[PDB]
Amino acid sequence: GASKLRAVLEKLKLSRDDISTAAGMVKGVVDHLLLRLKCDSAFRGVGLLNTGSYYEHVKISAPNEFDVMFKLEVPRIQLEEYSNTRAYYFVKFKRNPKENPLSQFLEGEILSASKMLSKFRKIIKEEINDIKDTDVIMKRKRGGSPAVTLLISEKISVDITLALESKSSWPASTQEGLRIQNWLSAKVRKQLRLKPFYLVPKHAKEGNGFQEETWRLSFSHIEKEILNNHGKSKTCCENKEEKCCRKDCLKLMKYLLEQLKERFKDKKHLDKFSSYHVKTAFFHVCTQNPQDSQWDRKDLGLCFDNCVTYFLQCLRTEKLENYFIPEFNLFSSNLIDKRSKEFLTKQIEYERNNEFPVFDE
Ligand SMILES: CCCc1cc(=O)n2nc(NCc3cc(-c4ccncc4)ccc3Cl)nc2[nH]1
Ligand SMILES: [Zn+2]
Repeated sequence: GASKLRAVLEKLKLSRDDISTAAGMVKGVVDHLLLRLKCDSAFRGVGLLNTGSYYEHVKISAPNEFDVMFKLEVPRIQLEEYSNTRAYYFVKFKRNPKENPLSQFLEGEILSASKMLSKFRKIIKEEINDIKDTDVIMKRKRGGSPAVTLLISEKISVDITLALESKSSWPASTQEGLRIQNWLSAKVRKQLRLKPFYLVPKHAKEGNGFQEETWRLSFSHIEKEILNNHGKSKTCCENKEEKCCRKDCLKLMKYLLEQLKERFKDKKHLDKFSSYHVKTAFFHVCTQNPQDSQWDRKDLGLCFDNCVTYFLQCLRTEKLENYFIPEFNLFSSNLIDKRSKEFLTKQIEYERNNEFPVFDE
């Protein structure tokens, strides 16, 4: 229970404090790459997404695996939804009397993620080789991923993702999403929806089996802003008497899935689940339990159980709405077959019934 879950959280804290030297190395490589990329005519306006914060850790049990997002603003973007999939869009340009450098990535009237990533990757590979103050290598592209992956010092890996930034209003598919009014208030929802949105290249293994040049909506800056300002109280987690366990529960949900994917990495059944699914379910639980008193630190075990049982319910009913785009069902059988969700249900039920053996040291 709570005492065991606390021990888990404490062990993961230890490894995070150690990797600050690794973060220093990552930041040094990323800053060199941005300086070089900004010299290119097509990537002139590239920059860090979450400029203050280099890097996230997608995988909490892999402290030496870093994730960084670059953003590239494209003004006057014209988006064309793909086959009413709600999440995937062709990117087109508006009126064309002025041509600009990004047109070198056009395929017809459509902005090609392939072409853009090819030049992106080529510049990084060149510049990585021209670095000599630290040993960094570029890893070969895996069949699906659009990310550029660097390996630093034999054990630090960095996934770099290039996102397009649009400063216009969010696409209409988001209009009924981000249902935070009863938790964080309607005016915070309005404020958040005034920020830009992002488009990222999709995986090859992602989508309808074609290699169409569609882009996927991305709201990772919104996820980050909410987690850093997450209470109903404006002073949640800013004093002794207002320490909640929201972030802890999310960490534990991520770690649960990571451990189970590892325990079963021989089989194929868990390959389609990722932190994305656990994060989505967590945010729904925050919507469902908006009071800070529902997240008291003393109740860590009960709050974590709440997150687990909600996730189990989503698996069993095969319904998990995207937090921003409610019509997109992460758990549709078009995306994950029923037997895979049934298998994960079985494993999470086993863990819950046995006080989570997959956690203990
Ligand atoms: C705060 C809740 C978690 C969250 C963070 C975030 O950054 N985003 N970004 C979107 N964009 C919409 C979208 C994304 C994907 C997707 C497919 C594959 N790998 C990732 C994402 C599939 C369908 C849809 Cl509709 N959703 C989210 N949720
Ligand atoms: Zn808090």
